[PDB]
Amino acid sequence: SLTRIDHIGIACHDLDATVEFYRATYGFEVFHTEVNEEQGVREAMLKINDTSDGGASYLALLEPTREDSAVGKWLAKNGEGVHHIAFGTADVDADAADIRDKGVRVLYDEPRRGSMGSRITFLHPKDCHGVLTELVTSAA
Amino acid sequence: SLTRIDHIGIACHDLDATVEFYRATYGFEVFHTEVNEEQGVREAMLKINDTSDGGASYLALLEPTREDSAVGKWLAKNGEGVHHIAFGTADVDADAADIRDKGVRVLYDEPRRGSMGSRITFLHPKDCHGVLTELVTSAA
Ligand SMILES: CC(C(=O)SCCNC(=O)CCNC(=O)[C@H](O)C(C)(C)COP(=O)(O)OP(=O)(O)OC[C@H]1O[C@@H](n2cnc3c(N)ncnc32)[C@H](O)[C@@H]1OP(=O)(O)O)=[N+]([O-])[O-]
Ligand SMILES: CC(C(=O)SCCNC(=O)CCNC(=O)[C@H](O)C(C)(C)COP(=O)(O)OP(=O)(O)OC[C@H]1O[C@@H](n2cnc3c(N)ncnc32)[C@H](O)[C@@H]1OP(=O)(O)O)=[N+]([O-])[O-]
Ligand SMILES: [Co+2]
Ligand SMILES: [Co+2]
Repeated sequence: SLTRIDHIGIACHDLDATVEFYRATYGFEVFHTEVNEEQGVREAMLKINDTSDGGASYLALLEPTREDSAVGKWLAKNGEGVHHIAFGTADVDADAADIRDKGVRVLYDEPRRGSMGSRITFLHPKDCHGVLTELVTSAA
Repeated sequence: SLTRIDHIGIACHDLDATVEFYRATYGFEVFHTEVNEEQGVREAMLKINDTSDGGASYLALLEPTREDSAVGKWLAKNGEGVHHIAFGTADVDADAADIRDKGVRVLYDEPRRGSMGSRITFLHPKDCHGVLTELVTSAA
């Protein structure tokens, strides 16, 4: 089952400038920074709080590594802003299989690598009332 | 200081249908339901997790009460999807005054009523890299 908000994915043109905006305005600091060449993003995770399921909630700031990527395509069309929401689970494989069985489009056959060794999948936004929705299991 | 993700504001055309989608797909149940005639919304809050600052993280599903509202204007232009993100604080008045002093546009002179007796204000999206950003203090 989905037991937390894991993160909010926020697309930006300039990761360093957007990271500085969050630090200067809210005092949020960088927890981790990772490039995912498969997904085509450079990511900075800012930890906001721990959660009651033992995990944490982050802002995931995302700059595209290339125009030909989910995030580069999205920024060109929409401008900077919220790109996706992510829910955490102890078993992304099980929860993804259960959602697939309800007729919601799951974008991967098997969960893929996300940041900090996590395993992730996505649900099609047109099946989720316009919200690109990620499911996350932490490596721990 | 901002100590949690308080909620994700998600705009929808039909609150009851979108509430049912979240229940049926993820098992999330309705924590509260409130109409805010000032803001022009009918809201359902779905609690996802408790947080390390003593608060909680919700999905706030929002259907417009009228076309002439922040959310009715937004849905007409953008379709269903994420409308805003909200951060929690023990002192929205203090934190809003500090952000005003950095030159980020605060939309209210004084925090206004949000759901469940909360006090809220908003930061202009064009000052926050495209994210409409709410600050929330719970009534408790
Ligand atoms: C590393 C990691 C991350 O989270 S990095 C995140 C970057 N990765 C991804 O986005 C991968 C999954 N995303 C996707 O495949 C794309 O978002 C979607 C499902 C494929 C869309 O694929 P498409 O090839 O169709 O692109 P397209 O723009 O045509 O999208 C088709 C339709 O989906 C809508 N759409 C696309 N992106 C969307 C988004 N981010 N939110 C809402 N709607 C979206 C879009 O508006 C269009 O509908 P519309 O005609 O009514 O406007 N991590 O650690 O968690
Ligand atoms: C009850 C409660 C709730 O949260 S209910 C939430 C509903 N309330 C609100 O949204 C009130 C605060 N919102 C606002 O005042 C509006 O979102 C904004 C700041 C005023 C925009 O006001 P405007 O009169 O200018 O409308 P307008 O569409 O012209 O907005 C002007 C610019 O802001 C952008 N914008 C508007 N809404 C946006 C949003 N939700 N996210 C991102 N950008 C947005 C929009 O794209 C446009 O830029 P663009 O030209 O590049 O596209 N609670 O308990 O927490
Ligand atoms: Co993500
Ligand atoms: Co709100």
